[PDB]
Amino acid sequence: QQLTIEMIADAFSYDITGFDCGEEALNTFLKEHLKRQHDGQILRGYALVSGDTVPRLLGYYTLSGSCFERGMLPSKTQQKKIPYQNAPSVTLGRLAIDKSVQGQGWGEMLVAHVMRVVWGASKAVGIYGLFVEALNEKAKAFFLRLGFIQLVDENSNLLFYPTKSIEQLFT
Amino acid sequence: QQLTIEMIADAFSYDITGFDCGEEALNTFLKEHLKRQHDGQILRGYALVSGDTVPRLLGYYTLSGSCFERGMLPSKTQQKKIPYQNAPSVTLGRLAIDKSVQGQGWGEMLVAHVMRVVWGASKAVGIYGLFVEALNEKAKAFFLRLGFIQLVDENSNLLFYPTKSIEQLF
Ligand SMILES: CC(=O)SCCNC(=O)CCNC(=O)[C@H](O)C(C)(C)COP(=O)(O)OP(=O)(O)OC[C@H]1O[C@@H](n2cnc3c(N)ncnc32)[C@H](O)[C@@H]1OP(=O)(O)O
Ligand SMILES: CC(=O)SCCNC(=O)CCNC(=O)[C@H](O)C(C)(C)COP(=O)(O)OP(=O)(O)OC[C@H]1O[C@@H](n2cnc3c(N)ncnc32)[C@H](O)[C@@H]1OP(=O)(O)O
Repeated sequence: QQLTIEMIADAFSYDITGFDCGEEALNTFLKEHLKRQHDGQILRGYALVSGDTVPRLLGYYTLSGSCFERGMLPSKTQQKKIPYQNAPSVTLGRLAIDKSVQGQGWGEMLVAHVMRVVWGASKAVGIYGLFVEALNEKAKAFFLRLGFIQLVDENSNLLFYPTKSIEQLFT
Repeated sequence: QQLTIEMIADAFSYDITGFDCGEEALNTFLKEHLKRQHDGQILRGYALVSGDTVPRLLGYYTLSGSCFERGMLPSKTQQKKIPYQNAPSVTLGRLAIDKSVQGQGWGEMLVAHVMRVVWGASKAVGIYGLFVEALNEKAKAFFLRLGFIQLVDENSNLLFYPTKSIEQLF
């Protein structure tokens, strides 16, 4: 499957009929809100797409600028380096892969693409890392295996991947 | 141009000894904290610099990713377009010009550069506009005069410039 990742095109001429990641909220979001919030500067959207005449959308993700409370950091050493109430961040608002193509590493590949975008962004604007709220335990284990660190307590869904680690990816 | 704007270089070999914008907190921050928070990915810093062998720094600013309460926006209609409690933003943490070159448009020129950077950033990551807390009434009038919007109430120092306005500039 020769799939490619792109920012969602202005025309949004994707074939999304039948898209189902197995979580209805993210299926509905793709259909109703992705493009409008992208054009409204609430998020920016990226799509994993096929090479058909009308490219089919097989996955997508969204990024928004954010910040989060310094106290959520597990390392009190890192906390002492943040001289303000909040640490700056980018939030992975949503990530979803279509059922037809799950379990092959496409989810992993989208996260790698996220990392490169956030890395580029971190050079121009202060971004201490990538923040994500795991939607459920299945998603949480997914992010933990990719190396995300746990914020707050051991049963919180708030995870974080530091820019310091992102830059190590692209040396 | 006589002075040029750049992201602060990794070596930070700028001559900052004589810098004085007239607010001691912003002078002290330049000297003690700017470069280390830039390297710490807390902010990214940009400087207005001369062309001497050791470049002299005549101004600087910092940008950090952020978000802010949707309720801050004055227009209840605009609030309905933001489907969450917080709107994504970039914060202008600091902006300062050395007194020797204040009143010549350099502050305005730095803000324009800010907007250009924020505009580029908004293409890749969702950013609803540029957030700033004015340090004092003098700074507040400066940003209002460049077209920033008053958030909360007429007596708050929280101001905002929407990406929608930035796009019209560019
Ligand atoms: C903010 C949020 O919470 S986003 C929430 C995430 N999204 C959702 O919950 C919606 C529904 N879920 C999904 O869309 C998907 O399940 C996702 C995005 C969470 C995971 O996407 P997937 O493509 O299934 O993940 P990915 O295939 O990268 O996971 C690795 C698995 O693929 C297998 N795999 C096969 N080939 C490869 C490869 N080349 N590289 C890596 N992994 C591979 C591994 O065996 C591994 O299996 P295991 O995890 O069962 O041990
Ligand atoms: C988050 C923060 O950093 S807010 C803190 C702001 N920084 C400071 O207070 C530090 C000390 N001050 C400074 O460094 C500078 O005085 C600044 C940044 C506030 C202003 O920069 P300057 O270079 O002096 O301003 P510049 O000459 O570019 O002014 C451009 C325009 O703004 C206007 N302006 C500037 N200050 C004011 C003011 N206090 N009231 C009204 N208008 C003003 C000017 O009149 C000019 O408009 P015009 O061209 O139509 O006449």
